[PDB]
Amino acid sequence: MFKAVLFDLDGVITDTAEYHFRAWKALAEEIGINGVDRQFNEQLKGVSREDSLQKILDLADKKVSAEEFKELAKRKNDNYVKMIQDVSPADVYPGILQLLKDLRSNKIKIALASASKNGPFLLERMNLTGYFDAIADPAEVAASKPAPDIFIAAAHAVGVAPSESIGLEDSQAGIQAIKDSGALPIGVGRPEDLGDDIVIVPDTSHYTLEFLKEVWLQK
Ligand SMILES: [Mg+2]
Repeated sequence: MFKAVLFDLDGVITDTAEYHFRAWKALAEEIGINGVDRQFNEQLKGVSREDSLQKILDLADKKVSAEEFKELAKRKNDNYVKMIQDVSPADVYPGILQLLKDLRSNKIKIALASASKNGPFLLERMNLTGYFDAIADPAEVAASKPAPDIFIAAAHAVGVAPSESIGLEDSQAGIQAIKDSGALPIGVGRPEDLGDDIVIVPDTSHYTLEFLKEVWLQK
């Protein structure tokens, strides 16, 4: 059987998309840039903090120093961290808590493979820390997704090779990172975004222990 499951956070366990949006909108209002509405915010999902800020500045052809750029990015992050104080167990995606319970009762290892600097905090707020055997520290990896580094670290941290593991992801870059690690990917989303050479489910309610076992069998 597989010996471990390697979880992304955003888009698999939960999301904090409403909070990132309110933070960028508040920042744009403060500095007087029109146009940061829900539809525009779709261009910021999956994009780095610094690329997101540049896209906002480009709405007004605005030019800033390195020091001003750093301060704006810090203000947005400060507001984002204040707002995620209200994350709770209600924010866990459908199916995820049952999957965690079933993996733990079958002695299958569980690891977080997320780029979030707030990963341990968010798991504590959702009451999930007791299910996790390890959290890969994104500060200690050399390269981000689609590089495999974070998935290799997550598997190693629970004492397995990536070839013994399943990885769960909602992004094309994450799926590529899983493939290149040697783990088996199962995506959540649609093949237009994720590829059509991997198994995909439409939402997280479909991630059950029996479905993972069927996928591993067919491989
Ligand atoms: Mg994700």
